[PDB]
Amino acid sequence: SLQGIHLSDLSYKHAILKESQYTIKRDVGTTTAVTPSSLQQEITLLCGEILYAKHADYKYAAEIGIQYISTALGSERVQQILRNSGSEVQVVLTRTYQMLDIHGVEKSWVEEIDKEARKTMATLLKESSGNIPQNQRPSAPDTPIILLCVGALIFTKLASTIEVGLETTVRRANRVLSDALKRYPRMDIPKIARSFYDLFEQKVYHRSLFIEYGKALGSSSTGSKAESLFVNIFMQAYGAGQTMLRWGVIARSSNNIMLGHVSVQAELKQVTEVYDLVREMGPESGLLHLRQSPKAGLLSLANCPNFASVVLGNASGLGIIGMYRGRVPNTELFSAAESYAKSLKESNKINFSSLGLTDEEKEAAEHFL
Amino acid sequence: SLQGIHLSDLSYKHAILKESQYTIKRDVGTTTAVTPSSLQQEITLLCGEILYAKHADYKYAAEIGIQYISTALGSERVQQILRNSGSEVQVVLTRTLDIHGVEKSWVEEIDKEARKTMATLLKESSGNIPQNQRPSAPDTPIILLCVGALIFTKLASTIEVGLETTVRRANRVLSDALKRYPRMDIPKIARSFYDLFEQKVYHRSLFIEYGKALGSSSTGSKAESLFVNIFMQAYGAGQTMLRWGVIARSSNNIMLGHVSVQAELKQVTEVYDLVREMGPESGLLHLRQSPKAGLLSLANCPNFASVVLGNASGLGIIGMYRGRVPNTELFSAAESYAKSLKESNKINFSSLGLTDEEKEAAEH
RNA sequence: CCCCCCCCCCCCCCCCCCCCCCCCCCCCCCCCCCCCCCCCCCCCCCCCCCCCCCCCCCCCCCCCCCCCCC
Repeated sequence: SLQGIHLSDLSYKHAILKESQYTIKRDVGTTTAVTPSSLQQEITLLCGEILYAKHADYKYAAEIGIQYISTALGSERVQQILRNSGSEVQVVLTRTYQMLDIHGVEKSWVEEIDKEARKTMATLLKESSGNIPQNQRPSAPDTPIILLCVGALIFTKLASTIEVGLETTVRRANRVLSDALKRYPRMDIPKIARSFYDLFEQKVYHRSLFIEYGKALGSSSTGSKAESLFVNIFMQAYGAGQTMLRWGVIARSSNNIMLGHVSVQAELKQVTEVYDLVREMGPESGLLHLRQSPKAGLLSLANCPNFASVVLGNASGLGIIGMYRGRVPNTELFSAAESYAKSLKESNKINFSSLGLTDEEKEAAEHFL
Repeated sequence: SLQGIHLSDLSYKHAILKESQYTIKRDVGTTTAVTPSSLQQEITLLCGEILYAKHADYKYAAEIGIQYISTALGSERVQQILRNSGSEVQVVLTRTLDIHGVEKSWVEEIDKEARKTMATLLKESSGNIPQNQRPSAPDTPIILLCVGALIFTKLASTIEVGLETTVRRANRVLSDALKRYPRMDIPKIARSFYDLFEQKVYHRSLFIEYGKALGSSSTGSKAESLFVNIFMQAYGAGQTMLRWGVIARSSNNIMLGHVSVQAELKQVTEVYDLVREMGPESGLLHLRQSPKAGLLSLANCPNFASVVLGNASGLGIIGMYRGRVPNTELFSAAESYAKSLKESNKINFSSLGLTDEEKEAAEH
């Protein structure tokens, strides 16, 4: 009889963030550098110069990477993207003086990077006995992609500390950019990665510009070996800040008996509401946290603390949890879910139900001692 | 009920790589040689010259092959293909042969050396060299490209691995071509092609378009029909894991029923469903060096991968596959079952659908 | 013929609200084997054979309807 006692709050919460017919015009006076498509070779060389020699300062390293994206996406198509990201920022087309005059980037810095690289080229060409192959020169076309791959690794760990990201970036860069490091052993991964964190934090609109480069690159027929790596780093970044929802499906897949607890059963409708909002938002739902979108956070499992406890317990038991700081509301439920998952982890079973074999093939399978 | 706990992440992952309304313009200043259709006979002769004599350097051998493709596809239709591959590279029409990027010195060397070999041999042959042995034979560019096709198949592995495979197979496959042009240096020609496919990435999809185009024609050459057949064995590029996955199902490996493997079912399904979502281009994704590729990775399902590999090992297919084995335990088990399966002979009188007078005689 | 009674409606009470709480935070490139396809045999046809053929107009009876009351 007691039906009708129900509020679909989370859907309404989202519905209100669509009703805004009015659009925000933030970053009113702001100006950022854009490079026309025509200067792609010049910016490619500059990218290579950053990797090629051990430089004094890697401040603008990230802005140079964005400048390659600019050439790749569009002379002026970039302004469109930035305007549409919500930022009313204006663009400034970088010129030549032969060198590059990038807006916001100190002329002194550009000259330093070039000077230092030429010095290193001269030292090495004397040793090599005038023999430096194409693949080791700052002129190699994949050098901007290599630069951006360090940015891609810091992009993945934008969800945590400026610090945490640098660890992960360095560790993975060693395995991932293995061969790039062989040709440019002078690339200072930590300083380059720091420039990218600083950039993504200050110029928030460059987060969605990076996403658009990724989206665009992901579409092309033929990609570079370096390009195909970039997108693959970018993909591992999809479940950004939603680690809890993905571990939630893992808890269901593990068939953790704690998901059947009466206190957890009570939170079912809230949990369902969150997963149904993901479907309501579609593909953009995943990269919401990555874009630093204010909309994000509606995908919080704060409303269901007992469920979160079980999900984390299950993750701990299976040995996935690692260094996740996520608070555990119900310590009791966590420990229980953990125990079951640990017992599950070790136990070996065979579903002859799933296989769908003849009971003459299922007969022979039993014979396996 | 506990059912709304589902994320179709892999589909969304792909869906995001379609939403890009903006297009990448890479290779901004780049220039590559194209040969107009009109010069097909001249480039045919040059191809034959590479095979006919033992040359000092086989650097541009691959670029010459691409130049024949250029004549075959279109005087200027080639620019369209390259532009549409994602590369904004510009083309340069080769004049009278003065091929763009190819040293005039090299062209002259190849010609000079071939004429020298023709003169030496014509003295021995007593002025008698049949058409089929001359660099002028029309199938010489196809022969050249077939060496390229073999290195195209092994673009998934080392520059090295590919050369082994290329040489081995070329001996059996290009058996008769080698009889007429015994001077063709398969390893140097194959090296030129690896270098080319690695440097000029847009030529990978140009090669694919030649293959696609050749595959369509009503009448092909004996050499042409070979080229496509090499190109076909290249379809399951980098997806060896998914194809061995169907083999594990066909073998009815009981390890696919393991609880830990059963847990990964939804991820595995998601990958095979993405193949269907992408359709025919799905296969050659890895071959094109497409950034899109890699979404077809079975990294998300390590226990399944372990079983698939175990099954392959047991059946004796695995060969020289370096693919990492996450669950050594599951692998060994799947391997044991597959080895027992391999030897065992059984008959499904259920499948055959015989009369129980034919099924009577079969027991005998 | 039908129809034939009775008949306004309303009329109390009553503000709403008042707690708590940012979210997030782990890990992770992918790839990697083998492999040209084909290959046998094979003209088809071959006979017989016009169908049709009988008989047979149908029709043929009887019958206005309506008719009360209100």
